[PDB]
Amino acid sequence: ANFIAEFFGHRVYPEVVSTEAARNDQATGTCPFLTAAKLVETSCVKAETSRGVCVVNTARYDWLVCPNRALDPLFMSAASRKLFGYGPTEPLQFIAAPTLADQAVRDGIREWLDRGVHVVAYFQEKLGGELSISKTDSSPEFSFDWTLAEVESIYPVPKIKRYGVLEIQTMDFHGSYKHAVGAIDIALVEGPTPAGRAALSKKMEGPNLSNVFKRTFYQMAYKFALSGHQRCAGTGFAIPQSVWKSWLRHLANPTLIDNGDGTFSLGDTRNDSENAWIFVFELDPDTDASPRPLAPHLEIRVNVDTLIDLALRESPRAALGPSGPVATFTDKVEARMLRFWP
Amino acid sequence: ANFIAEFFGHRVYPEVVSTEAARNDQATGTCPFLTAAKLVETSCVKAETSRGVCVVNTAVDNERYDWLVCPNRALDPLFMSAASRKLFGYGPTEPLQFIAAPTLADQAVRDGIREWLDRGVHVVAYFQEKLGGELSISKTDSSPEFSFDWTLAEVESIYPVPKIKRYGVLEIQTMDFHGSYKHAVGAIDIALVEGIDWLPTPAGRAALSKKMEGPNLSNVFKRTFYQMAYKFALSGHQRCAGTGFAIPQSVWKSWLRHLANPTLIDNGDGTFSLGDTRNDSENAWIFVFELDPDTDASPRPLAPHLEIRVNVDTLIDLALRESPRAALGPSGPVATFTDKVEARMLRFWPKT
Ligand SMILES: [Fe+3]
Ligand SMILES: [Fe+3]
Repeated sequence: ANFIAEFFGHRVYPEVVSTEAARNDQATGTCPFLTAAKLVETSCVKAETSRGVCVVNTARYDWLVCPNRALDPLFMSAASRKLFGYGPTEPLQFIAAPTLADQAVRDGIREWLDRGVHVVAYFQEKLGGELSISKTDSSPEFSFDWTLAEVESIYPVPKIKRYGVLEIQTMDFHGSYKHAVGAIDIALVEGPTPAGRAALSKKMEGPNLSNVFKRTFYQMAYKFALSGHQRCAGTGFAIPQSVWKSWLRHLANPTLIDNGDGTFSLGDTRNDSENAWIFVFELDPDTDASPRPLAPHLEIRVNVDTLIDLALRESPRAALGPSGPVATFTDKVEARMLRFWP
Repeated sequence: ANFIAEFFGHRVYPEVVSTEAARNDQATGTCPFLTAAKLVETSCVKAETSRGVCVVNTAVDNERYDWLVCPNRALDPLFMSAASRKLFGYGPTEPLQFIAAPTLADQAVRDGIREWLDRGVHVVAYFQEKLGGELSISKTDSSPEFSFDWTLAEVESIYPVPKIKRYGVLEIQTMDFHGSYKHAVGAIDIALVEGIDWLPTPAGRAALSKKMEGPNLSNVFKRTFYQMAYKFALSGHQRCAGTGFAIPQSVWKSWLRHLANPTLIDNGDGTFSLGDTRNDSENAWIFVFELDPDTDASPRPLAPHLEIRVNVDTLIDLALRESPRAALGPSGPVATFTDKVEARMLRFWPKT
């Protein structure tokens, strides 16, 4: 029970990856997803209390902890193709706000725009910083974890054709990582084993599953509403299979409709004027090469009226069953009063 | 420009309440609402860092607002009574007695219950975190766990066994702060014991109430909406009599923005309703109270000046359809956003 799954982007718990990349990344202390995004060596921006523990596995499900771990080229492209109306093959390139500074990258995109390549610049907390929609007297401010921007020009001045937003869902873990991260620290410095791996696992409590959908729903329901409209191309939510299972509860376990393509959809999409997406990805796919690529397991097109109806109409309908938790709640009360009886 | 508004249930910023109860409660170090709820004297359960600071005042552009921070402050007999009448469908005059869960250990209290019940007095028992502990509805195949800040239980019997007819749910919204209040608490702490004489208002009070950060306005409605929508859907059904949310005027003003500034219907009585609730199946309520009404009562009574019967379908529509429509305005924040992206890119543009 309870173990660190990845250490600096490389597996450790079920399979212990020790490749030419995994050797150096661990020692130098580098989260590769940021380094690949930029063009320069950068560390996992977490505190030394919970350093390279970018992914964690408990009783057997993996969980996403470092939001920077979501920066997977294979996932980015996959998600962006559905947010902006792209086909499977259309040429696609991603930048990152800070890397607009060097001439080499700019020459590349100029050459790319000329031949019709979809150039997308992304903005993220530790990269180019993240961006927010303005407050209004009738609507609130919202921040995006990822802001994807269809670049169309960078020489007269920066100009963007359209924009998408992606939201990355991370998990909390009650206690601290300091014993687990502390134990594997001395092991890594100078000098797989059942005795050694047991120490790196035994230290931390389980997931903080209390808020997995409670904190997310509103901004999701809200940001999904803005998706198909007003130079906003689409809104997506990125979640691991672990979190999707939890989500199915709050959504009264529906049945996804499997479209012609490798696509599923909540409710009827046939004529949907929004562009809302939920991407369920696998943390450990069939392959085991380099850092594990975040493959899209499920690509779900959301119907906002079904998401609201399921979450807030159909779900509490199941809670109001004639044998359900609201009918039997009075019993919990009565039993608790008994505790006080002399 | 941020001050401690209430110290141990007594005002400390706008006007200095120096009544007899104000002098005792603070010096003894007691949160008086827990003391009243129990039948034992009890201190504010908050840590030595953010001690008896139960309410906080901030500037917020202009006008200046009061925020609730100690959830134990909402334990106001007058409020709880006013609120519960609406949840259960009690008339304004019917006798009503409230009894905290831990006080069921006493027999003299239990003998009181038996007496009231035989007279036809409505006996409600409540379950709050520090008091009787919180209560939760259990998660199923198709629904999640929820715990209620206040579980209001309509007692039906007590002698043979505990029996309840139906239950109410009251939820209290508290405001979070950025930094610790320890610098402010510490300064007022030294002043309280090491120096007699209330009088400290200009140099003394302002400094003691300084070193304080503003409110975390980020989670004001977003963190509460689902919780609310879901619990509201349950309100008029299956032995759940009703469910209410208690929020200060300050938070309410903010809640209107998230709801696209809707106009409230005016019922015959002193209630308001959000949307048409004439044939409403649920029993959903929002209770807005003033923290500082024009009164000089030692601890300020939380008098709900607004009691709003909610239409669940209306609540959702406004929060999840109308508000995003505002955001998608002709020149709104969604249209304008593309400019923020472009302006940002310039901050990474090559120079020299
Ligand atoms: Fe990382
Ligand atoms: Fe208090």
